[PDB]
Amino acid sequence: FVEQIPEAQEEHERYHNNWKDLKARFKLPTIVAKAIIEACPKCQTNAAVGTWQMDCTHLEGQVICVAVHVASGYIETKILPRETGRETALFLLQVASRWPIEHLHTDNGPNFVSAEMQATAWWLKIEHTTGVPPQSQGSVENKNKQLKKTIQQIRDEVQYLSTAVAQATFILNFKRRGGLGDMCPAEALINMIYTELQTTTLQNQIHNFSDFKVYYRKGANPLWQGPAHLVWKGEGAVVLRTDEGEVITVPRRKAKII
Amino acid sequence: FVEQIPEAQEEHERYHNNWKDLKARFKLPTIVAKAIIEACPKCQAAVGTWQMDCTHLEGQVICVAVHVASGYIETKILPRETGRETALFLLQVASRWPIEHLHTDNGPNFVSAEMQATAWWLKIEHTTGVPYNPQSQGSVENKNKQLKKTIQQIRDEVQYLSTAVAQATFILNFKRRGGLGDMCPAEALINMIYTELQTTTLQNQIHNFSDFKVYYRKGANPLWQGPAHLVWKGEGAVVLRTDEGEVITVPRRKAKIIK
Amino acid sequence: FVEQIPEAQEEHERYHNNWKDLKARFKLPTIVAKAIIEACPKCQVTNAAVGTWQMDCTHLEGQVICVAVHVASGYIETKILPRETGRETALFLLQVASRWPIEHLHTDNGPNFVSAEMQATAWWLKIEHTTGVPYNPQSQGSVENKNKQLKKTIQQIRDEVQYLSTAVAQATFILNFKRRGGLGDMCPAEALINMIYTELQTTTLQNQIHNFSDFKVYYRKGANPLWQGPAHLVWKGEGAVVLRTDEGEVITVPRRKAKIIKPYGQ
Amino acid sequence: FVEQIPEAQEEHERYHNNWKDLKARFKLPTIVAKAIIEACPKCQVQGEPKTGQTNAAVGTWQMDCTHLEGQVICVAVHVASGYIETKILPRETGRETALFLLQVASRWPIEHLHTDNGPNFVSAEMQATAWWLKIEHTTGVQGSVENKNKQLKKTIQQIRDEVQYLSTAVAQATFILNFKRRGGLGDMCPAEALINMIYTELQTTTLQNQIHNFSDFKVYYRKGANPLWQGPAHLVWKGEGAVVLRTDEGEVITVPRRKAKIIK
Amino acid sequence: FVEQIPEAQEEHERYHNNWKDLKARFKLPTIVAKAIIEACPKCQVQGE
Amino acid sequence: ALINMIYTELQTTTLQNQIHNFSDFKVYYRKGANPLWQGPAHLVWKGEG
RNA sequence: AAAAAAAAAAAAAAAA
RNA sequence: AAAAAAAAAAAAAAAA
RNA sequence: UUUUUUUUUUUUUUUU
RNA sequence: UUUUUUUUUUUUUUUU
Ligand SMILES: [Zn+2]
Ligand SMILES: [Zn+2]
Ligand SMILES: [Zn+2]
Ligand SMILES: [Zn+2]
Ligand SMILES: [Zn+2]
Repeated sequence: FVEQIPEAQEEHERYHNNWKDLKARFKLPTIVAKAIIEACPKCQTNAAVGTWQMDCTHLEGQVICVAVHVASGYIETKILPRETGRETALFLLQVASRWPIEHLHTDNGPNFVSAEMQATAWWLKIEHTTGVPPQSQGSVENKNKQLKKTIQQIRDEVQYLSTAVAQATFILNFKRRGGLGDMCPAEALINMIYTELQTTTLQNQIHNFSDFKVYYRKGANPLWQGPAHLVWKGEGAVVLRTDEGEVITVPRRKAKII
Repeated sequence: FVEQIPEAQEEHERYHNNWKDLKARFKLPTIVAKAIIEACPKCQAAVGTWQMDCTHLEGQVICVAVHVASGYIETKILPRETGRETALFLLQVASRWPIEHLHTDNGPNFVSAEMQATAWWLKIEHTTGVPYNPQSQGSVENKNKQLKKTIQQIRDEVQYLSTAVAQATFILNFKRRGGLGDMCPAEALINMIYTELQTTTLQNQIHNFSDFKVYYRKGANPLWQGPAHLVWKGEGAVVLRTDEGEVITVPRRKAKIIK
Repeated sequence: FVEQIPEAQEEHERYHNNWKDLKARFKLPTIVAKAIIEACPKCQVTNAAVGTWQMDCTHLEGQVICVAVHVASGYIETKILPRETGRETALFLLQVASRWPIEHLHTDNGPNFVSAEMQATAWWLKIEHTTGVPYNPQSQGSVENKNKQLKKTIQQIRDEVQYLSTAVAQATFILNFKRRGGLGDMCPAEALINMIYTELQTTTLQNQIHNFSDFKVYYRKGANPLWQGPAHLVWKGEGAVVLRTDEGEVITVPRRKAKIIKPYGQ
Repeated sequence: FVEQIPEAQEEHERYHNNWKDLKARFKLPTIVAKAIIEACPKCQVQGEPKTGQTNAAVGTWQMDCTHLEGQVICVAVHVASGYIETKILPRETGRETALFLLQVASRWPIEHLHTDNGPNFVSAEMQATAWWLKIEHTTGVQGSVENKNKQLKKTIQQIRDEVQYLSTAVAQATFILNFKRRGGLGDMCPAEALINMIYTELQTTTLQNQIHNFSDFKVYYRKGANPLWQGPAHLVWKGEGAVVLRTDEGEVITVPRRKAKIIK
Repeated sequence: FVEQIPEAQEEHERYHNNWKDLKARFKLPTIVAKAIIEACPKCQVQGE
Repeated sequence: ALINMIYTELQTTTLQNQIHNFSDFKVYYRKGANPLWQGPAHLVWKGEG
């Protein structure tokens, strides 16, 4: 793939592809594709993976707290013995310990603005905002209505309400598909989390070790060329960008790093 | 699928799946899935689902139709936001790819008589308002945002807006790869269409089973049992449903059909 | 099959199909299908590459109709050009290339097919624009037949449709989806989809191989509790996995003794 | 990295992090991170993990019930990665265990279980829940769940002073163990490891299902002692010592080179 | 002869007729007349 | 005829191997889709499959 | 000896 | 290259 | 006894 | 982890 790099660069300069297509059309590895993408002046946390909305509902005289991911359709439900701030804080702590979370959108209820919730948010380093935000609220209410309908559908076949709530949550999470790629809500969340983690790791790796200066020998030319910014340093080869924007790969034996 | 009919039914007893999910997982015909869901007292992403919406840019109206299950998009610059133009765009889209379901918001142009006439002519199940499917509620908005983002990268080296729109659509459809399979939208759409074509060719449809009565011999009981509705007539065996709500596949030698 | 006789007739009221399509859809015999076709007053009775397309222009009722025809299958696309100019033809070519893979365009030597706009558009998509008499007369004959059939269908449909564009779109829909073709008894759209899917088999295999070259697997061999690896993954099964170690050995490991990880690094 | 030392110290003082986590988070060298963790009254630098037991599957979980401060704590541990799910049961009864299993199975894919012969693990509620979720249940004769319980107890003791109630302490300990504690086999926390395993399983299944009816270089093979040739079958891998084949029926078979013929 | 199919069916359900007679009267082809007699619960295709 | 019958019986008995000694061992079985244990029922034949 | 096309014979499944 | 004998490795089923 | 789907055989013609 | 039945591989020896 040594000679494929100029072709990939010209292809991106023409069509503006993404790295997952460059790494599959020219068979070049992942980090080389990321470096090619990030060398483009136009292409170069999304705050959409860790946004959750919490609400409380009444059913049969009991209180059910539902936390819904804004993206996809993942939900988590718990029957609260008492509508108090301590139980809400405990449920938020459990949700945070189960899945990553960064933001939280709750209403102006007395329990959501209590001191315990603020203490939990401060301990967990969570930005919590209460009030009127957009159109995702409609989807949240739609999810709540769907949960209520599923609860009513199979209520008669069980004795306790907690078992019915758990069954409804399982049905809504793992047994209902639809959307892009035909993925249930329990797989879309995992897909977004994995893609975000991969992007963050690659960006950190590329942009951390970037202040180095590497002199390289290209081809049979014995003269030392450069200086060029170090992109990726490996066991056998290193990829770097020259001041002209060209990204190339040079073996360690032909590269000197300062 | 003799051994698949009972087990699939068991699924509907526990999680209460849908008939589409039954076809997707158990590769069963639509008629038997409909019989299964109908038999349950509680109960009373496809290859042909599209979502159409409009947007404004530089004083020009752009209409975008998006396939929810793959991400394929099609764009057209409408001279005016009228019912006739949108109906013509829908007719043009339906003449290239198979359309069996169209969903759109409650805008005035989507409610006009021209759209209804076109949908009736093309035999399309057109719905408006809140999407019945829980998911796919924001795919079109994300696609519109992506198109608006990519059009700016190309607008600089382009004279006319229509050329920029066409280039952006080409780039989005062919030059970008998705996740969980690593397929661009066009390849995924073509694969889904091919699979559906093979399945429908195998099915051959044309059932017209009506309300033919069936008498069946179950187990070792010699006496006739029933009468029961007819669900599927096959050369090797026949699938039937009883008035109680049980779906049973029996060999032809122990089935008598009365019209 | 008499019960299908009425309904099929109703279909011929809307879409003017041929006897082949009715026979293939409603399972009617050939003679009765031909009789149904004849009963309508307004009715009578190549091996190119996958990415081969042709373009043509026609004049009808003071309007310019641009037709792009697939050569191998017969799938067609039509547009109403406002004014016959190189810019409009280039825009139509760009629009067609944004839906289907185009690799070779055959046109005539007209004035609007040689303008700088057409050359720029063909260079942007990296396609070979050939102008002149086609090498195979069969392709030209098929294109002319497609144009004549489009004109006939437009004439048949125009009586029930007010505007010209709607009639052209309906004729295109009928030609692409309703009337069947020759070998295989498939519609032009179905044949095009099948050909494109068949052509796209090697690329998916190469992509799968390249992606599988990324996963790592840690395996346990024998009764030794210490884990081993990392090794390249060859195949993953429901019961056991097949791996290729760095030394070249091929090892089958039960599923309970194998753990597959795709690292975030590299 | 002089400016990162106070931030790392504050973060460790809030939740006690592993030395590997501090090394891989603030990019500090090993020596300074080890000095930071070592200079803590209730922290050690042991860093001696053990093997991943013997049954390591994606859909295999475990269960246990421990007693602490006169309360019953139910713990479920993912064997392959090390994920921990904890709950406080009002009573050590079968119904509570069934409810907890139903709650756990509603979040992550479960296809197996490994419990002991306790009275609550053989109740009719357990059988009904297992039948409803299509979960295979085994009982009888481990080390992983005991180690996780010991670590959870140690973390609870570490964080018990600050909090007032016990449920909050258990939740905080679970949060610390799941996320803010780096581990081996790729240097990732258990939650990230579990997500990675699930995603790679899904991707492998999808990619394998993408190609099922076409390949290159169909080959003929001889199976067992039967000298009759068989095939043709799709070629998956061609090697110097042996070849890996996939037949039309979906079976994968390894065949020595002397028993395979390649055609083009 | 498509318009004569309902009349032939009505005549057949009034009194049952042989397929040869139906073919001779309404000038239907053999296959369609055989189909008409075919769709009768109390008729056969012996023709002996 | 006697030799043929003896040979067939010898093959059948070699396949059987006898030596059952099943005694009154009790069995709990899961029949159909019912998850609850049913029985108890006497053991008749213990086979690998 | 292998491939393709046309005609003829028999058998199995299905409707009458 | 085929048959026979001895030793070694892995997997499936069964009892603990 | 008639008609559709599948399978197994015979004859003729065109190439290798 | 130990023991029986079956299957798949490696090494050595004796013949063809
Ligand atoms: Zn770019
Ligand atoms: Zn139901
Ligand atoms: Zn007609
Ligand atoms: Zn500490
Ligand atoms: Zn009659």
